[PDB]
Amino acid sequence: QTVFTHEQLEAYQDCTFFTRKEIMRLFYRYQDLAPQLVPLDYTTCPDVKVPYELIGSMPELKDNPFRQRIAQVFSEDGDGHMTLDNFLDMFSVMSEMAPRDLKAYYAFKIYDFNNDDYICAWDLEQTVTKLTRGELSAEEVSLVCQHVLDEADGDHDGRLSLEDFQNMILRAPDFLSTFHI
Amino acid sequence: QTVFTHEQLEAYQDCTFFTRKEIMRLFYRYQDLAPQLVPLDYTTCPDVKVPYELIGSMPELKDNPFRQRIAQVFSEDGDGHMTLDNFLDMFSVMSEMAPRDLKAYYAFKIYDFNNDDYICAWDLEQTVTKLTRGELSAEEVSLVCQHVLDEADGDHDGRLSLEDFQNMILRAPDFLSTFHIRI
Ligand SMILES: [Ca+2]
Ligand SMILES: [Ca+2]
Ligand SMILES: [Ca+2]
Ligand SMILES: [Ca+2]
Ligand SMILES: [Ca+2]
Ligand SMILES: [Ca+2]
Ligand SMILES: [Ca+2]
Ligand SMILES: [Ca+2]
Ligand SMILES: [Ca+2]
Ligand SMILES: [Ca+2]
Ligand SMILES: [Ca+2]
Repeated sequence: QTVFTHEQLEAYQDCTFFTRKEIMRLFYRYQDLAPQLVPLDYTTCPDVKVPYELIGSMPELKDNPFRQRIAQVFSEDGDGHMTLDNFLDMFSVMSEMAPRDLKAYYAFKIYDFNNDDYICAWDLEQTVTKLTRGELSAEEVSLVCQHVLDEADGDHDGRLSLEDFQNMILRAPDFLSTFHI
Repeated sequence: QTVFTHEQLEAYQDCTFFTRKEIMRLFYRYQDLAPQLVPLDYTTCPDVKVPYELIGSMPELKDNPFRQRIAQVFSEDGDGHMTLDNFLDMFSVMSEMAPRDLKAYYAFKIYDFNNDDYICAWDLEQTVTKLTRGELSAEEVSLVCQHVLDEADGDHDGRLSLEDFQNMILRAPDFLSTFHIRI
């Protein structure tokens, strides 16, 4: 391994859910996104960002309806252009090892399309339309979002706080997760 | 390849979601588990089971908290010891090609631990405890199970029918589905 110093690999393992072997694999994925831009020596702490377009188009994200928001939220400046640090943070949260309540924390940030710390009916409608791939009628999307609010809006102000949202997820385990390899 | 007749491979391609070639390669995986137990000629339909202990050690299952229940449900006799047909059926349902409505049916079967056709509060507790993998306290699991029942139990008999379970899954979006990305 000639990319990082021992210390900086220990730090990545300390601040993500990944093993050293996983950090190395993901580094090479990141470098391969923009091979004429990303250097192969990170021991000098280069300041490098891969443009959003080359992140969102990667195989693991290109079909995710929230790829732009995901990259924005994890990017250093909120514009989707990502350092290696940002990239590893993103995939650490997306990994199998991340607790569900932690995924729910970042999902809130991603679905809060206007970054006002609430998921309102408009944020919900955008989210549900995206999640459902545009196959529901705008009229039916709106009705689904009404249902979610009636269930989860604990203080009846018509919108979901972070706590509203995380507790909704907590009460809804992923019963179909068993039947996947 | 002298493992199967043309008609056997056609029947497997029909009933599973796999191609003939994928069936052959799944056979290699089954035979690999117990290579002096599983014969190479299946044209006579030999009666052979691979023990649960070998099934549950597969990578597809060894880290799945429900591996015992999965093997039990797909096994011919409910003990986790699997014929080739059981093995193919299991992988077919677990495959990406399997419709979500079919995965939901088998999820219900697996979570119905005592096979009495309902998910009661005890089944649900065992299920949610396994799905949350220690992330929740026992107290939190109980509170979640009571909520799940209260919201999904259509006829308020205190248990989930297959209809109740199906409607629950259909009722709301998986808000975290877009946050499971392996690399
Ligand atoms: Ca390439
Ligand atoms: Ca908002
Ligand atoms: Ca609220
Ligand atoms: Ca078929
Ligand atoms: Ca072997
Ligand atoms: Ca039962
Ligand atoms: Ca699990
Ligand atoms: Ca009730
Ligand atoms: Ca309700
Ligand atoms: Ca019921
Ligand atoms: Ca009652």
